Amino acid sequence: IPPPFTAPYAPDDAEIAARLLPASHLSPPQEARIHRTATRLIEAIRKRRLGGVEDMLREFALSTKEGLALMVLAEALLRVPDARTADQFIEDKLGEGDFIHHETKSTAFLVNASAWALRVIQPGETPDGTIGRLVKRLGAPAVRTATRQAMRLMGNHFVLGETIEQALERGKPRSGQKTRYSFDMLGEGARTAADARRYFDAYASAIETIGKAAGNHALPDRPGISVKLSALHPRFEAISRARVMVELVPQLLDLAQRAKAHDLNFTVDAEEADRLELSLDVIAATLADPSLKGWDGFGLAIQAYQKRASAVIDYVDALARAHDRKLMVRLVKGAYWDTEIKRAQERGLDGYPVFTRKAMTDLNYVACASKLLALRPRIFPQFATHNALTVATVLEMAEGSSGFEFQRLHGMGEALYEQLAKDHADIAYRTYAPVGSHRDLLAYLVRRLLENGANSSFVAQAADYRVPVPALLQRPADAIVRPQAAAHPRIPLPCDLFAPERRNSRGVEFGARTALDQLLTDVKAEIADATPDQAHAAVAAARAGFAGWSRTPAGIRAAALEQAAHLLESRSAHFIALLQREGGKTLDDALSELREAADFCRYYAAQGRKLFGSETAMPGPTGESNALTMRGRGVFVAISPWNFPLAIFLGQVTAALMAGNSVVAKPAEQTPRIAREAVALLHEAGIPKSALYLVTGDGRIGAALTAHPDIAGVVFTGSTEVARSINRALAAKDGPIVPLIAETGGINAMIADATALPEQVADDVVTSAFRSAGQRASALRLLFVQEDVADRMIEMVAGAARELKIGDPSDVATHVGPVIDVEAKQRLDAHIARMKTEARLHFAGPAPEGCFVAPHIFELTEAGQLTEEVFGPILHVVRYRPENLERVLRAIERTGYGLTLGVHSRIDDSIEAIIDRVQVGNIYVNRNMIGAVVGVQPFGGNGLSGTGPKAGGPHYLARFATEQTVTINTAAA
Amino acid sequence: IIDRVQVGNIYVNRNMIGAVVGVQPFGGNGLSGTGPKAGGPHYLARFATEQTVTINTAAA
Ligand SMILES: Cc1cc2c(cc1C)N(C[C@H](O)[C@H](O)[C@H](O)COP(=O)(O)OP(=O)(O)OC[C@H]1O[C@@H](n3cnc4c(N)ncnc43)[C@H](O)[C@@H]1O)c1[nH]c(=O)[nH]c(=O)c1N2
Ligand code: PRO
Ligand code: PRO
Ligand code: PRO
Ligand code: PRO
Ligand code: PRO
Ligand code: PRO
Repeated sequence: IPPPFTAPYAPDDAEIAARLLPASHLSPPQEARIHRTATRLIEAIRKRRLGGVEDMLREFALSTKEGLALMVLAEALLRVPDARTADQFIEDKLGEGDFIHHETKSTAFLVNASAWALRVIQPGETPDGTIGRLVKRLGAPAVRTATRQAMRLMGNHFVLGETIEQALERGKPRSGQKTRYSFDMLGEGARTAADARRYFDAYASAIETIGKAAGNHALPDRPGISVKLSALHPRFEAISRARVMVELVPQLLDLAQRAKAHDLNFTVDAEEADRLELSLDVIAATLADPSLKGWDGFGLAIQAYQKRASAVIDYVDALARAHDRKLMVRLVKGAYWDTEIKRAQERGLDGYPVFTRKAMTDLNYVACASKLLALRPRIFPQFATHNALTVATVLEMAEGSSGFEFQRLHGMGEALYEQLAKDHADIAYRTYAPVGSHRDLLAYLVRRLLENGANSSFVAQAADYRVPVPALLQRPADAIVRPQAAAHPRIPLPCDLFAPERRNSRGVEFGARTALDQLLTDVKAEIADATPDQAHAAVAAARAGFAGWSRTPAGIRAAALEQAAHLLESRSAHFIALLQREGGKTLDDALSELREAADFCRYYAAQGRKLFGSETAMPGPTGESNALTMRGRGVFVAISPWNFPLAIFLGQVTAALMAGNSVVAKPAEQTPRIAREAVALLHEAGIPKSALYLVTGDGRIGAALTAHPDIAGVVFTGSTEVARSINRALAAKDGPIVPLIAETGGINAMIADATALPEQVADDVVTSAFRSAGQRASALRLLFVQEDVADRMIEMVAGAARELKIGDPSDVATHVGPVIDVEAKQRLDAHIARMKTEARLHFAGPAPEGCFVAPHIFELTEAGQLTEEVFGPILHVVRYRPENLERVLRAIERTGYGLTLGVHSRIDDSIEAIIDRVQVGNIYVNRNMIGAVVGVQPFGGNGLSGTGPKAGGPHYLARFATEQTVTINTAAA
Repeated sequence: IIDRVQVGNIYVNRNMIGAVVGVQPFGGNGLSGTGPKAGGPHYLARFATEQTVTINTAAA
């Protein structure tokens, strides 16, 4: 038995290309046969009458969003009982008006079949929505034609139903016949326990349907089924490995046994790169069961676009050797390329787990295919591709043998593989059809549309007559030529995302067991109050250090911040441990705050050089110079919260310091130890002792600091009430009117309409409301959801919220740590008890013994029932009618807050109408509302949410400074 | 003198009056006021509030 798979996550592309490039060399007569095969295949592709997705996209010059909208509308129209009824609709209503209504209803239909029944259309309606913009661009008649073509595609290439039973009934062959295709089951990412059971039953149900229609031939000439591990477990993630191995393995085994009893091909699909190791763990434990001996149909997909692909092949082979099994192994290039790039950047990884040049994937795919062909007969390879060149090359390397197959998706590669079958009679290819229910269509269509709409896609190019046939025949090695060119030149490494402005902080990929274990190990390996006199002395000492710090050159202040960033990341294990023990933060939140703290230092340093590093020359008359500068104001008092006790503490403090002010810093009572370490670190990084003082204690000590007549400003993050009293104590003084910078939370809403993917809304609602136990100023408090999808969305949020593990934040599996202290928990439980008597309850999770509040979900009759920011894991939901979006926006305006706002919608015109109407500081569209990144999402809002300027943005530092104009009459010279 | 004082408008070897818009941004600190300087590049922003719009474009 091989040890648990653990290859390097993102090794260097050049070293890989240095081996693959010389080894790709094929002999001249080999390459000529490849050229001819692929030419004949492409000529058949260009024969041209069954259309495809890519054909529809190209014909009407549709974006992927527009393709999606029409295919969803098409699916809804196909399920209207009377075809003549759908035709009347297409002619008389579609494109005439009600554009957003048609897009909303047809999408709601996928989760709520009763949502749509076929109002009346007034003429002259402004064409908005995805459909309306399509009508303005192409004209209503072309939209009707494109919709009719989408209906043919949806009916011919998908096997769908309102439930899996209906899909399987529709995809059933005539009694006594074998199915002419294998089942690529729709379904991914269970969000709820019921989801995981439902997909399990769909798979078991599908295995019986194809089992009964399987023929009398032996493998490989029998139908197959494809399943996703993420569909079978609601927290399929590396940090939940322990429950995954206990719960998922028996499930996958049960389905594998049912597959074996019909002698089927049973294939585990390959998903995102951070699930690779977990999937192999689950697959290894499942294959190990002796009940699966004597059956040759078990297998998995392997993604060639991963640098680890070749090692996965070795691992799978040693598995088959160790258990004396035969496996069927599918080689694909990979369906998640864009996701892997984005994820690596967001996560600050030291590289990409995938190649970044298409030819490198194509090169690695052929190398992996050659490796798999040599592992026959123990490995039966399945080459799933619609690339005529890839097919031609793989066929040549097999040298005319058997013991393998090609694979395609229904609606793609048909002309390719028919021609291959004509020219080489012994070639087998497996055709999969997508099979599933409407509630799984949207998520699937999104991914399918990305590959078909891609410019680099082979099937898209081989069908565009503008692309000459010889262009599609360039061999991958000839496009790369040299190893140093393996990486794509226009995609920086995550560490270079902000170059040359500044460096980026490093993150950790939790789906790489070596990385997660090293971090867990490092972290495991790791104050009297101030009298009013000592706080008074602190101001006086900061006041005395101001002059020298103010006149220290900006580049030296900036160097100190950059060295502070260096020390934070070098000592990340220490601060993470402090964030877990003192802050109560889970490991993902602690790492993220540590990164944010370093990001604040480097960002304010770079801004600091631009702003205070040199003077701005003003135009003016000759004989006279005019120069504008900015300089420190004096002593800033910085008051910081307990919920970001390191990053907001350091953002506020280093901003004031960078602008040339000395600082007296008063941390939250609950988290002084992290603040002491941070202050000590800034001193060590070069902040003079006289420029920065820490004063710990109560709100009376915070009041004494902000009431002190010698301070030049206050930077404060906390509650509205305390900011007002600070503001009043400042206004009460007879001295100068000094700046107050305040961020004071929000009652943050999210608006989700029926065009949004309900499983993405659910993910983002669960994250935004319950991550960090809701102890974030940015957290989602109030979800507005359109009534046609409200039931499904609320139930999915509740089921997902139920799978959150609440407990000790040091345990790797914890999703929800404790709230900060007993007093906070008491405030939250009081609001929970009040909401139970006042509003509908949807979920009240079980809290472990101790200082914990569990996720809660309440539904309100009106938004007005929620009158306070409640700083915990407590979501409130209002369902609304689409014609009442104005009442939603008025409710959001009525709270007086304006920090974050989430918008989930496919419809650009709706998104824009919301953005135009609200004043909220941070609007997040089709993603969660939390974790603003320094210099990426400048963070902060208005109204009762605070004053600005936004932290982590280009207007922040100036507010800590005052301007100076120097005008010199130079005429004497 | 310039290094020592915090005064908003320093006029060297000329009179101290008649600031020109966009040439001598006018305004100071302490009991002379809050800023930002009138007729300079930091004035208009203070009358405004910032907005960040973050769109997950990956669906496209
Ligand atoms: C029967 C069957 C079953 C499956 C799959 C396909 C089929 C036919 N796939 C999908 C597969 O991985 C792939 O996305 C499509 O088949 C298209 O790839 P081709 O070889 O057809 O075409 P094509 O040759 O046009 O290749 C496209 C691929 O190149 C890669 N690519 C594009 N740009 C790149 C760049 N700049 N740098 C590096 N690489 C780049 C991407 O992987 C992209 O998908 C899959 N996928 C998966 O991840 N898990 C799975 O289990 C399956 N299962
Ligand atoms: O996609 C993932 O890996 C995690 C698992 C549950 C939610 N997101
Ligand atoms: O905004 C804050 O940081 C505190 C925490 C609970 C209430 N206000
Ligand atoms: O964006 C977030 O979630 C936190 C809250 C204050 C700023 N950063
Ligand atoms: O406090 C402010 O807003 C001014 C504007 C420019 C410099 N500081
Ligand atoms: O510069 C001056 O003389 C006047 C005083 C206020 C602004 N303009
Ligand atoms: O009051 C201020 O200074 C903020 C900063 C940019 C817009 N207004």
